[PDB]
Parts: sequence; structure tokens; C-alpha cells
Amino acid sequence: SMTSHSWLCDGRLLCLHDPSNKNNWKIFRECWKQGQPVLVSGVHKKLKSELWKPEAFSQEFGDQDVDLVNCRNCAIISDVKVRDFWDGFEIICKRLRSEDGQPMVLKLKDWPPGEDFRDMMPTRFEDLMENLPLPEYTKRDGRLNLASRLPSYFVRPDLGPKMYNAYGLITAEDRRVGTTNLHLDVSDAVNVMVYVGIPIGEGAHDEEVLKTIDEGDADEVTKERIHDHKEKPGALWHIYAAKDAEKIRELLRKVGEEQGQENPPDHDPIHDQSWYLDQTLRKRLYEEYGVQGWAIVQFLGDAVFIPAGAPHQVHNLYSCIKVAEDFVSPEHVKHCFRLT
Ligand SMILES: Fc1ccc(CNCc2ccccc2)cc1
Ligand SMILES: [Cl-]
Ligand SMILES: [Cl-]
Ligand SMILES: [Cl-]
Ligand SMILES: [Cl-]
Ligand SMILES: [Mn+2]
Repeated sequence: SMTSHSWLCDGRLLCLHDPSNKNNWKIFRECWKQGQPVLVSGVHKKLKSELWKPEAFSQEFGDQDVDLVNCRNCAIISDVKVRDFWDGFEIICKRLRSEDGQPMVLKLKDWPPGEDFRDMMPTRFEDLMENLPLPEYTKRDGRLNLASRLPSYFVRPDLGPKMYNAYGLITAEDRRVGTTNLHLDVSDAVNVMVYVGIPIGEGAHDEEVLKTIDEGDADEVTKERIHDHKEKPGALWHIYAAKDAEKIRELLRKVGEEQGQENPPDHDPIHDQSWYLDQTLRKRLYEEYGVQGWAIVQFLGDAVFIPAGAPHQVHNLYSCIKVAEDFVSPEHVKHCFRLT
């Protein structure tokens, strides 16, 4: 039967079911005040599905010049047409190949560039912004979004939203690689999965995706969304409380030293955005430092709420289109203050 919400991560993660409900804030606000992430399902059912297809982005914008990243080795592929990314999103035999002859796993960098989403894509901007959950927090003019109301003593977010486009990771070796490495933001954010592409060519790739979710520490209810309801899983997240950020820096300074990096004792491995916590490192963080995170599978139409200051990483299971908006809630404004 239909319900307002459920508890994931064995009780530690709120999942809201009705993205537009006017009373969602009554359930959300205490979890948010405690510094927890929140998941909201069902946003895809509110959107115009024809605006969020890979083939439309290629047809409309394909002659723009862009840079890509090879997710396996961090190599930059400079100054290529954006159709060269989009046309291989779901069709493996169209993908750019590495020198070994394999199809690459690619991430589209900074596209649309800087703050240009609204100017380049006005109909997509309207469709996203009118359907964001918790609109008093997330809309540019929301009553609980302080972004437009703070003086220069606070770091203010850029004008959004921002699009995040990347292929899925495929192989056993790929399990230890990030799509987006461990980092933190000084603003809050909402990240919406607007499209999931499950390919054809090397099409029959189900088994390595189940092993990735299981070794990723996903809970038993999360496993039921696949097996029972056949929803499309897009990306595996790990998120850590803002209060645990320095203990994570201590672990990564120790591992950098073990691997023969030569780093000053104060250097910031989270700001460097150079690490992905694999199963080995996640277990060492728990056992050696006492730190537990949230392992979250973001399915089509899921919105992930990321608290300001919370370290987080993303690993795509299939090809993903995500759209994110930054905001400044009163609950977490301390994280963007420029003093003490
Ligand atoms: F405060 C609230 C009271 C009720 C709700 C649930 N509304 C019905 C519904 C359930 C699931 C998906 C879509 C619609 C949500 C919040
Ligand atoms: Cl906080
Ligand atoms: Cl548009
Ligand atoms: Cl709200
Ligand atoms: Cl990254
Ligand atoms: Mn982020």
C-alpha cells in the first residue's frame, strides 16, 4: 500500500515517496537538522521524459567543443565534439576506444559550462526547477534558502543547476574506480537522476552490477528495489557526516604515506579530490577510525540531498544523466562562514 516514507540504511536514511507533497517538510526537517542525507523517490514521474534523452542532447548541441575524462586512468581527451560522447552513451560499439582496443568509460567535463545551463537549455531549466522536492529549501527564492540573502562573510554557491553526465563502470577492475572522487561542498545540494541508460553490445552485464552493490555495503531493502520492482539503478554513493571529515583526512594521509606519496602533514586529501574509498579503504575507516557512512543506490527519479560539509563519492553502475542544484539551508549555514 502507498505510504509517506520508509527508513533505509537499517533506519539511518529517510526515504520520502511522494516528491510534491506539501507536508514533506514535517518528516524531512529533523533528519536534516541532525546532518543526515535524505533520499526522495519518484521525481522522473513529474518530468517531461522527452527533454531528458541522450539522442535529443546530441541532435540539439552535438557540434559544441568539450573535454572528456577517461574514468579508468584520469587521462583528459581534449577538444572533441560533444556528439562523440552522446552517441556512445548507450551503444557500446560507437564508443571512443583506448589504445588496448577496448571501449572507454567516459565522463563529460563541465557541460553545460560554468553557469550557462539556464541560457543554453531554458525548457529543461523550467522542467527541473518546478519539480524539485522540498521547494522552500531548494528553489532559488525558497523561504528556507539563504543563498540570495547572505553577505560576503559567507561563501555563496554559483547559479545552477549543473549537469553530470558519464558512462557506467563495467569490469571487476572498475569496482575500485570513482565516477566522482571523494570531496565536499560548503553549500547543501539536491542531485536528481533524470535518465539511466542500460546498454547493448556488451549487453548482458547484470552480474558485476549486483556484486558492486553488495560489496558496496547496500542494505537488504535497497536490494529488493532491483529483484522485486525492476527499477533502473543508476549510481552507488557513499556519504559521510560532516563531523567525520577530519578522521577521513587522517586515514588518507596515512595511506598516502604507505603508498610512498610525499605530502606535508597538513595537506588536505579531501580537497584534492584524488581518492575513491574502495571496499578495503571503507573497512579500514570503520575498523581503525570508528567512522560509519551511508551507502546509497540512486535509481531513476531519485533525488539525493547532500548536507553541506559532508564528504561524498559517486560510482556509476550504468550510464547516468544527473542534474544538481545548490542551496544554503539555515540548518547548515555554519559550513560556508569565512571566520573561526
Ligand atoms: F505528509 C505526507 C502525507 C502523505 C504522503 C503520501 N501521499 C500519497 C503517495 C504515496 C506515495 C507516492 C505517491 C503518493 C506523503 C507525505
Ligand atoms: Cl552540520
Ligand atoms: Cl531546453
Ligand atoms: Cl518545503
Ligand atoms: Cl572527480
Ligand atoms: Mn558534490
